[PDB]
Amino acid sequence: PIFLNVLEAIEPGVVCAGHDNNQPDSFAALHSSLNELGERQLVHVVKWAKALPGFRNLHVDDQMAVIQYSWMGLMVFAMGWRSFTNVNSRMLYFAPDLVFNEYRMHKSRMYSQCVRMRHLSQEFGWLQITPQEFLCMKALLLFSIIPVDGLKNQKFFDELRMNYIKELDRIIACKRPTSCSRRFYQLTKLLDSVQPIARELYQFTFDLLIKSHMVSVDFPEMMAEIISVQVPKILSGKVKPIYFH
Ligand SMILES: C[C@]12CCC(=O)C[C@@H]1CC[C@@H]1[C@@H]2CC[C@]2(C)[C@@H](O)CC[C@@H]12
Repeated sequence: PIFLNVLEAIEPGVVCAGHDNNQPDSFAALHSSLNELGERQLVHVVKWAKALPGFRNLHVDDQMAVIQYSWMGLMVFAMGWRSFTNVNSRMLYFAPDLVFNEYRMHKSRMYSQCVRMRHLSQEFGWLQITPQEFLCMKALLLFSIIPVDGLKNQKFFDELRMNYIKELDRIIACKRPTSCSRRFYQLTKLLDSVQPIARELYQFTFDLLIKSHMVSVDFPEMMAEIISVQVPKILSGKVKPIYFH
């Protein structure tokens, strides 16, 4: 099972946010820690992506592009899995030192987005997603958002994305024909549901970056760069998700 061997081998370990839990749960402290966690997780997402089967087949400029458009969906999907496995999904397990309860959901002023993230987390339980399904679904999320004008070499991207869809298909077929088809429908519907959630968070973090000097929220360098250079291409419609349905 070469493909799943690789996905297990490269899956990132635990990342802490560095949050001071003795602080009061203020809007500023909570988002400053979420932003630091994003910066820390971005390092791991880059190293993970570059180690995926076939990823180096992409043009080098397309490699950075797909990471810089897919990161929010990748990290929210992984956080949903962490939450499902660690607290059976009624708190958001952003990190071992940054677990959101309903109070922090409210204080962060992103309660409705947290509710949608919690619903995504719960789907791992409702659908009884296996670790292998999770790993292959998360890899596919890296290949699920691109510029409407295409990448520098779109042909190799389309081929790579095709191959990851095939791997998802194999994972479903190894498990068990009408059940295979039902499962693939369920998993592709689940994958589609990540992008609307990521879009809402992209809108929220963009607005927060613009007003960050007035609400006392710190943005690390890579986050500030990606959210001002790449995220607005998503929000203005220059970069769009690839949906199954
Ligand atoms: C990706 C992160 C951080 C990593 C994670 O586990 C998911 C979580 C989802 C919300 C993001 C957060 C990074 C910082 C953001 C973008 C804040 O600015 C607003 C929403 C936060």
